[PDB]
Amino acid sequence: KKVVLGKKGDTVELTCTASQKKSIQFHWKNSNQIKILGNQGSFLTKGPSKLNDRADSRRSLWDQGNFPLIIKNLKIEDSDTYICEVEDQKEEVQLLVFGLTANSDTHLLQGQSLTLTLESPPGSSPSVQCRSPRGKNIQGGKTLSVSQLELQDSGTWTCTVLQNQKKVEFKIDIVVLAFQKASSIVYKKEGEQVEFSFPLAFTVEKLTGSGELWWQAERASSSKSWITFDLKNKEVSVKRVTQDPKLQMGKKLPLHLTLPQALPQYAGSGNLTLALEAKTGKLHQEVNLVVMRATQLQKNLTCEVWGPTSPKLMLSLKLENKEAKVSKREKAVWVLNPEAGMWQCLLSDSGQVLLESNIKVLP
Repeated sequence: KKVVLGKKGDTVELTCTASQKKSIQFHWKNSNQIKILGNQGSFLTKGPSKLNDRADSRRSLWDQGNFPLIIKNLKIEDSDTYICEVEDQKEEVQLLVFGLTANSDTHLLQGQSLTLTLESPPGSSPSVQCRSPRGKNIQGGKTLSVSQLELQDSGTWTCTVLQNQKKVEFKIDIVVLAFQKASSIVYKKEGEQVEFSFPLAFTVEKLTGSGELWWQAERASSSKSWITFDLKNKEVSVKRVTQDPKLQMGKKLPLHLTLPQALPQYAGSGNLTLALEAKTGKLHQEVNLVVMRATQLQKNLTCEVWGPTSPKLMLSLKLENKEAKVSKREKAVWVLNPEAGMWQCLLSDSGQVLLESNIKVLP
């Protein structure tokens, strides 16, 4: 018969009319033959039933035949078969409520799984299809949880509680705190003042964040090298540490790990780990720096590219004028005996030029 679904604490309207359309007697009673609410002229009445003061009918709509049932603050335990005994007939209506919920709530950072358990009348079965704000029609049973949340899954989902040829949608909000880049990479040359940048997505919240960047300098296993920073709103500040090079950091939220001069030993990988809270987690985003050094020994020259280079790349040295004075696949090529010209050292891969460092020859 009439199988209408509802949401916890939400409300729902049970229909009930009939022909004759005039203000006539009617009475809503549940399968327990208890009278939810009834009438006696304009005077609307209710019953001893647990539903009591949360049930209501529209007296205005009464004149037009409806003897509607409005249940406010939906108690899960409202799931029953109500009957609207109108003028010589009975309307059977089963109202099955539901309640989609995530327990892992407040301040979700990356990865930290999301769980969606469901409430339902003891004896009926739901199915949940949680459509994401972006893609993935993730679905499950009386429970379905999202694995490790990745940025783009931030927003407003739309899980659907299917039950019967009826279905009830649910709007749960899930925002993933977290970076807008995986492996940032900067190609510079012995000297060029290096800059780095890793952005987020605004947010507020109380006492919330600090971490640090770790670096694996090439060859210089001399690790434990780092810089530590504490953040609060659009305020950032180095906790302490740095040392080694003169890395400067900003006072402003859009973080700029600055490297005064791109000296050769400052090449390698790095992980910038961020970790805030309310209900913590720790973000990560990769960092890498390469350096090129074009320098003529004496009357003879050489150039070299340090850092994270690919075994796919090439290096080349030519005097610009003419073609390849020396082409190769490595990080320390040499060109003995150069001729006058403003020479260009070239680092690439496939074709598009990566690193370019100019230098002249004398005689």
